[PDB]
Amino acid sequence: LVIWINGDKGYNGLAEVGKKFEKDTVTVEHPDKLEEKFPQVAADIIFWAHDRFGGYAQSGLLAEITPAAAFQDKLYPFTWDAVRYNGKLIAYPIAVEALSLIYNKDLLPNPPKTWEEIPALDKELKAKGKSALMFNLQEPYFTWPLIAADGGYAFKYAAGKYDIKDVGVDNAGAKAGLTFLVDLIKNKHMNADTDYSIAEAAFNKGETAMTINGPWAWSNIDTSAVNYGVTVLPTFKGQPSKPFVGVLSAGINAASPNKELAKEFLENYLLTDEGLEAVNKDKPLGAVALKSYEEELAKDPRIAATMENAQKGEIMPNIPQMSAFWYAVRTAVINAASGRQTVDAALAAAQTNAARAAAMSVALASEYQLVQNAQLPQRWSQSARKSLAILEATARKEATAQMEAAGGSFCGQFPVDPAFKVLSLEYSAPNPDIARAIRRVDSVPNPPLPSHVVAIQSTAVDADLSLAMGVSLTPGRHTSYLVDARALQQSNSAAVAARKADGDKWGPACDEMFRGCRCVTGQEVVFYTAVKEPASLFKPSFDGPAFRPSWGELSGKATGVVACVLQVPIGKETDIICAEYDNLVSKGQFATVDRFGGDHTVNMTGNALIQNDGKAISKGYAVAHRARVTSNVYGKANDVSLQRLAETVWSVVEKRLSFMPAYRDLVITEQGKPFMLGATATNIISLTENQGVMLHLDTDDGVWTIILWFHRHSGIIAGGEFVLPSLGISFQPLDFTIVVFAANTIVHGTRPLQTTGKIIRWGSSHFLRFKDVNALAQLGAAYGVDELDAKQRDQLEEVDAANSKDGVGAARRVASCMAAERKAAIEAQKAACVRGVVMNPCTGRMPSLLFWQVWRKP
DNA sequence: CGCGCGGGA
DNA sequence: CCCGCGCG
Ligand SMILES: O=C1O[C@H]([C@@H](O)CO)C(O)=C1O
Ligand SMILES: [Fe+2]
Repeated sequence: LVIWINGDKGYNGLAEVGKKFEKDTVTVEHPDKLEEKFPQVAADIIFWAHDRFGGYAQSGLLAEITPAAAFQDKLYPFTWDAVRYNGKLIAYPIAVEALSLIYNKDLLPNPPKTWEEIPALDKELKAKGKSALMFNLQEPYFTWPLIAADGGYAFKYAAGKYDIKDVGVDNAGAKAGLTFLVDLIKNKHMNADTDYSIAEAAFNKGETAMTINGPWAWSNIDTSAVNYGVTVLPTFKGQPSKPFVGVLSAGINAASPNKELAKEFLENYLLTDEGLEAVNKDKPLGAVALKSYEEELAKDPRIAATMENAQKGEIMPNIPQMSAFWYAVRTAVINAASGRQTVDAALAAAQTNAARAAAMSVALASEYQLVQNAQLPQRWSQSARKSLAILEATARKEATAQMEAAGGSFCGQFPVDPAFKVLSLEYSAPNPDIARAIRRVDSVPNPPLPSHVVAIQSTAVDADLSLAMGVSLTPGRHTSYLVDARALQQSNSAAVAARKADGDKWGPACDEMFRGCRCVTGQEVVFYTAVKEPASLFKPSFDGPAFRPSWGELSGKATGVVACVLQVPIGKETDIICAEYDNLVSKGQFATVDRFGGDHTVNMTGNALIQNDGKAISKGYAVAHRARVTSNVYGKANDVSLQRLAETVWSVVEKRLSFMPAYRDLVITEQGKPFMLGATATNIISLTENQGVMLHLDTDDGVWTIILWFHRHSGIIAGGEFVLPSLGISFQPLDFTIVVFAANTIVHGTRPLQTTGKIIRWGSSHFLRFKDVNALAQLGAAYGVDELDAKQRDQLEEVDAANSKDGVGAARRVASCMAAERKAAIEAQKAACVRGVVMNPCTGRMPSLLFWQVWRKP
């Protein structure tokens, strides 16, 4: 029973209830952004507003609650309606919150019962130098109660489901309400500038007679000198104003052992007057869903008003398409306050757009399911498998005779012997080409493979997986592995634990996992994970088409490619890649940053969009933007350089991994292609110089990431191993080692290194950072793709002029103003569902893996 | 090159 | 708050 709750609630009082529970037969925590973390991380009770829980129910991450009908009598009926998705109770209600009318008793002993009285009161109070009303007009959450009083709704509700095609923005009731709000602004009774902080400051300072706020504000008003009351929201045209109602709710996740135990704790250890009172003592709960305790609290007039307005209002829809509703209505109110549209114009356009975006979002969810379940172009067959197995077994004989003749196995000039683990190694730089791995210096006996990872012995199995997964490693000279998926997830967590435990660095616990990693230096390998058919981390569709594997242990499982290590023979391609890194470094095109605190120093290039730079309106880091304008030879030179670097590396990988192009084609949108680096799935490229990196999962990158290494100057490197602790392996990069791995789902790092001589190990990742490609596809939509270079040229000149006239603080004013315009442009395209990549709508990230292949052997 | 300013949130 | 940016 580990219960999550938001940090700003009463956790210590809940801990009291849980102590009183643990006795008769637990740990409450406050993780940052719980509402984003819980959606990704479920694969435990959770305390959060019901509106997210509807999305968790479409996501199946919440246990159906089965409360007794006598228990359901203990709480209010509308609270249970807030937690029932598709006719199934998704959680237990706790608290009820909604906006109320807050008023200063010394200016206003009798607050107005109707909105229509307010204009008359403002006249009088303006004569005294004060005002009738000040509330946040910037967010529709606050303005909607007035708008919807006379009719008008978000999405129509019937049969326990919201019709996303039936929006109520344009209804006559909504038109009258928005009209009354704008009339108040025109007569200077309110000013369309008024935000949360302004209105809060003006009320708590006695400068206005009323504001509109929820219970969170009560705590702040209590510190002021204001004698205030809290009452029902004014009626509009004799109608109750309808504030949205949020029910703080406790839910149980479908990935939980303790389900009937947790159900017992919630029913008769917290949802009691004793338990809710202990929490209310810690932090104020507001109104309560339990009828017994709500009658106690409502003795407080402020609490009675909160439940009053909550019952007079509408329960906030728990569907994700409410985001569309919110963006369209936010724009309608803003425009109709600033006279940028008529009330009737702004509500008509918001009705249209909100319904449009709700439609596209449901369409996008179904398109995403096809992405996740997509299959590689079928090249597997039993005949193909057999003929490929003959070719592989033959290449194994050819490779064995080549090893007898040469006296050992070799990667470039480096002696490969998997009996030894290479702890330090020497590189020679005989000439101006890349430094070459020549000698193993320090070693230990090579630790065995961990029990969850198996080397595939059969050439037939090697062929099965090669054809079905789109992997063709160097024939006769590779090792394929199979990793159980449950144990892979266990070990990923064990590795993150060790890193945390060490102080977010390489320390003893990370070193302990490393000591049991097996060396695959010099080797070319692929690790396939296998998912047993349920009868969590990864999401294979077991309804997909099934192949008959030759090995029975695959039957009833799905396979996917989590990691592959390549050894690139030095030649034309390594010359091209290394030359581009040298060109970009020499030309000052890398943006030096610190990563993971001060874990390491990385250099970045590629098609970033650093929104933090306000003048940034085109692809590239800020040096790139400048180079296109200031060059006196060719403005696109660095872009040609970046495209060739990404395409040469991509091509090298593609030859061995035929699924990579398939993945690129599957996840990059038409709108995203111009902002990828050439015809690859790479938009950002890193570069490290002799850096270790701590063990981590990359969360906001693509499905598969590429890392490559190369060397300059002679010397000796100790440490610097690349480690994949959940696959139970590590390796020293040699002449030109590349790893392609699923970084969303595979913990990885790089041990610290110590060097002798001038030797430099250059590490570089080629990855897909989806935020930059999405924002750039959005900028392209709003302004035109080919117009961004011209806009970026104008913004650089405008800022440089400002600096050279009025000082740097003028220049900063200009940059911040450009950021707001860029931001608004992006937000509009974002609201129209413009994306550069396809993303999981549930997780807000790219899928965990792709191209799952189901195997069955009847 | 250390450090303030800065954006999205 | 983080695989930026530009100023002293
Ligand atoms: O461990 C790592 O090494 C590379 C680094 O050399 C380039 O950034 C990187 O991406 C890490 O995840
Ligand atoms: Fe990484």
